[PDB]
Amino acid sequence: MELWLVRHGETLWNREGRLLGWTDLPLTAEGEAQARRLKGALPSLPAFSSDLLRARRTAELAGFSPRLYPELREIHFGALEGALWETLDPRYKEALLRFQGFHPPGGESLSAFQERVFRFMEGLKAPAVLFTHGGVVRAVLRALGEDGLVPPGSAVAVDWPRRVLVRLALD
Repeated sequence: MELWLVRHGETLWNREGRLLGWTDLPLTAEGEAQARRLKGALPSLPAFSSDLLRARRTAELAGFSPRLYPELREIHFGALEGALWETLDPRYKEALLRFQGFHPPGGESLSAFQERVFRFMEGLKAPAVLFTHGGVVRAVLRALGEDGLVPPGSAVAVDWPRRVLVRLALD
């Protein structure tokens, strides 16, 4: 199934290097610029989006009117929301780098996050564009055996659950 995943435009915590999960930050001016550039660069397909502001706004500026699903939200970092990556306990750093065994207090475990994301994707019956988050795109790319890091406001098309089709980044 052809699915286009879009990482929302940048927020202040991208440059600041803070864990950004359910904290509902708005897009920066550049983030909105990134979203506008996606318009015309993404296929005209049904759209779905995380209900968090930064994702919804990216979808809007990109020219879509998505159906909202909390299932497309970034992982819930719990007590680690807003934590500087730099000062994160080594155990958490390793868990996030290896993408396994991560369960922050008051938040979601990586396994629960994956179950949520993959259950949502399995339910998609036709090609669509998904406005979502870095961790969601990462979960998908990693499951397809590739490095999951993509720039803010960029997209990746995949033939789910088989392979990555293309990565699209704009200057």
